[PDB]
Amino acid sequence: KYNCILNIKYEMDRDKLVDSSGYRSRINIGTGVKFSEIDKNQVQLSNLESSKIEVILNNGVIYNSMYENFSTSFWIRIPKYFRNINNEYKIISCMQNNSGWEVSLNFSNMNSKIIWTLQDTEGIKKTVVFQYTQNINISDYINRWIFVTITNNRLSNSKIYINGRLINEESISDLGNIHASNNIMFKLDGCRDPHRYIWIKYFNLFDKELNKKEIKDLYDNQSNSGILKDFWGDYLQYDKPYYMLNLYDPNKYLDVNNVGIRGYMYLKGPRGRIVTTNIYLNSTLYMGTKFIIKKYASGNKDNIVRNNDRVYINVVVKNKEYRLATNASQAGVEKILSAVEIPDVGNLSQVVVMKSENKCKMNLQDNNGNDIGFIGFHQFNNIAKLVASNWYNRQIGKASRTFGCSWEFIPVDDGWGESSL
Ligand SMILES: [Cl-]
Ligand SMILES: [Cl-]
Repeated sequence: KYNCILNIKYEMDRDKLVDSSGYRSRINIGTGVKFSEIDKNQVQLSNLESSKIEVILNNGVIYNSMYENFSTSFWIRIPKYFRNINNEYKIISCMQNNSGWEVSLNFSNMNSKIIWTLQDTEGIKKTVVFQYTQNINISDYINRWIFVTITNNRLSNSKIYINGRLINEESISDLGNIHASNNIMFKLDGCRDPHRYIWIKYFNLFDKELNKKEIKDLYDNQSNSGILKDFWGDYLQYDKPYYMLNLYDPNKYLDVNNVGIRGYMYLKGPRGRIVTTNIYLNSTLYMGTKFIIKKYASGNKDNIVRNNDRVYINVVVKNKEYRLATNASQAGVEKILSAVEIPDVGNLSQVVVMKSENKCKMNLQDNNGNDIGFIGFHQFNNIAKLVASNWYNRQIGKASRTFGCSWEFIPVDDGWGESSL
C-alpha cells in the first residue's frame, strides 16, 4: 500500500534483509552489521567501514524529478551523546554528483539532531531538522526507538513526522531537478567518534506524499502492538532485570522496607541526576528495586512478554529474588504488596496479567482469576506504598491520563551510561 517502492524487511527463507516491495531491489549487507537475536529486523550500524548496508535500486524507481512527490519512513534508536560532536555525519545517503537526498545526524548545544537534506542539480540545498534536548529529566527520545516519516511535496514543503505526529515543515518549492543515486548507502559516514552507532529498522520509500492518516496507520502497524515494550522500545522479555519508572511520579524510585508478608515496597525520592554542564542533565534511571518477569501460564518457547500473558513478578533484594505477592483478604481496596520468600508464597495472590498499550501494565489476579487490581501506589501515613487496587480498573476506562499504575520497565542498555546501579 501507499505506493511503496522499497520495503526492507527480514525474510526467514533467505535469512537476510530483502526488499519486499515487489521491485526486488538488491540488499547487500556488510560483514560489520550486527543484528538483534530477538528482533531480526533491528540492525546496528557501528563506526566501522564494514558496518554498512547498500541498496541497489530497481532502475525504474530511481528518483530523478522536479515535480514528483516522495516519502521515506524508518525507525531509529540513537545512543545518548556524552561528547560534543559538532561534526554532522551522514547515516543514509542517496546522492550522486551533489544531487539527491541524505539523512544525517549531529549533536550540538545539548541537542541531538536528525537532519533531512535535499539538493538539486543546480547545487541548491534545503534542510529540515528534528531535534531533542539532553537537558530534560526523562526524554521521550534519548536512546529510545523513534518512528521517523519524511514527506516531500515539490509544490510546497518537506515535512518531518515523529511517532506519527507532524513536528516540522520547511519550504522546498524553489528546488529544481533532483537527480538522486542508483543506490542507497546506510553507513555512518564522517563520524569522528569511533564509539558511535545507531540501530535502525523497517526502512521504506514511497513515491507519493503520505498524508497524516496513512502515517499514523503506518506507525501503528509497524508498532507490533501485541508485544509489550521496555522503556527503550525493545521487546519486553522474561528473565531480564528491570528498573521501574512510575509515570505518575517519575521523580521517585522503588525501595523495599523489609522482605516478608509484614513488609512493604514503597516509592521514595528524589531520583538522582546525571549531569555534565552543556552536554546533558537527566534523571538517573538505573535506581531502586529491580523486577524480573517470570513465565507462568505462557507456553511460547521464546522469552517475549505478550499482551495478556499471565506471569509472576520476582523482586530483587540484595542480589536475591523474592516473589511479589499479597494477601487479597486484607482490609481495604488497596492491597499492600510484599516481597515474600518464593518457597513460602503458599496461596498468596501472585499471578499478574501483563497488558500492552495509559500504560497500566500489571493487573494482579487472585487464584480464582479475579482482578485484585492494577499495580500502582497509595499513600499510607505519608508513605507511598505499592498496592494492587481495583480502583484503577474501574477508572482507567473513564479518562485517558497518566495513573499511579502507569509504569515503564528499564533495563541497562549500552546507549545510556550511568555510574551507579
Ligand atoms: Cl503525492
Ligand atoms: Cl507496552
